[PDB]
Amino acid sequence: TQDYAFQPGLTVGELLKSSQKDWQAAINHRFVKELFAGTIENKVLKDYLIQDYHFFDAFLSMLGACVAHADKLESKLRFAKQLGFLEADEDGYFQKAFKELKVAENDYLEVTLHPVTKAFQDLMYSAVASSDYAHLLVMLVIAEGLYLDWGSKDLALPEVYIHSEWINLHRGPFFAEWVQFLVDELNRVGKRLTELQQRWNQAVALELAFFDIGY
Amino acid sequence: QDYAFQPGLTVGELLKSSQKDWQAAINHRFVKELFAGTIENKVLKDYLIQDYHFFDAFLSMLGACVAHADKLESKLRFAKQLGFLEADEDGYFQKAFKELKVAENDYLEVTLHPVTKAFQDLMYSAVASSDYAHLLVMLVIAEGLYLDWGSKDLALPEVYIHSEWINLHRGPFFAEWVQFLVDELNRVGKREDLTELQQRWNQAVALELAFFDIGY
Ligand SMILES: [Mg+2]
Repeated sequence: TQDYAFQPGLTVGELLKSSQKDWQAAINHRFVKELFAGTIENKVLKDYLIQDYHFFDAFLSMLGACVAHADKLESKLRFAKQLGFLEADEDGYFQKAFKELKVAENDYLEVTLHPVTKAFQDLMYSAVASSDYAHLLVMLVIAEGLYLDWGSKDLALPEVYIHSEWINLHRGPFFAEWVQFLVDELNRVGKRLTELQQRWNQAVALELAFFDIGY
Repeated sequence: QDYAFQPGLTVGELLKSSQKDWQAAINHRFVKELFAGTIENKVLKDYLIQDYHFFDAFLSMLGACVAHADKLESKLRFAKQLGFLEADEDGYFQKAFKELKVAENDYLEVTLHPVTKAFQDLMYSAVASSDYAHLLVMLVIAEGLYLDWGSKDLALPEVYIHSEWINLHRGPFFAEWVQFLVDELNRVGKREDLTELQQRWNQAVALELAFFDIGY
């Protein structure tokens, strides 16, 4: 009975039941509230974005592994489209945000990885190493679906670019239809759930933990 | 031998042993007839149907490079090319199949030519290796050999289905992409398994040559 910004369907609907407390805590996190308000401190957003750019590095790799291992050309093409979008608009945002926050290249590329970032990369790269489209989709449905869920909150957008654009990259019809594609794909291939569910639960917990990094 | 790209050290070495096949491929009847606008619809159709299955595995290799490259800047460049391919190259295939009256089932659900199958096996073994250098061998050949014929000093043909296949493998954007792939193979290749990279390299050039015979 929990409503989400996407339509979970069968397998994703099942997977979601065990992660509800963490999922709701993540989308209602102080980070999200302060980002929408425009009140989030620069030092908090900066620390989050530096770590998130390392998440982004592994996230790109998971998308690439889906192009590599998906079973349908139509699906490979959709991942390819998303990769093009991410290189233009999302990497463009990171570059602009780092410039605004006065972070030199070496200080966003050559970083101490927070333990949560390290845990996430390990889990993301084990999905890559599995060469298993369903394991990759678990990670991606969570990363993108949970971000759509907070991104689509009914709160007025903040004024400053570094705030509004991070919301906008995770909101609106294009991103919503992308998330529904990922969900549809996990439902298609998932109807296989113990190891998928254990991965799912851990990844939702890490999404929640990630929002505390900057605080 | 001159090439449309700058081979550098490792790629320059790898090219030595595939020269006969490389030169035969870039001067193949297919290329000649495509530039001249004389290629028969049947020939181009049969090539494109098989090449769309090459394209399927080709996308997968680019994806595997996003997965396994050692630098974020490189991952991003592969991501940018994947976006280009989904828009402009898949767009061309769809338009070409419409023009050539090939229904979706008749380009998706078809008999793979023995050369197409051999190429897919070699491409998927590069994916399975998770080894950026092996993937780059395949891509430097696929893209660099196509730049080499695409950049011939000839005016483009009149008809869209001819000109656009050349266009997709010609010009500064594609040339810079090829040079990026060559630069990356030189960077990561400079390897205790040069023999194995060479074996893969020679076989892929041979299959590029054989692929042009499919439509004939
Ligand atoms: Mg607001």
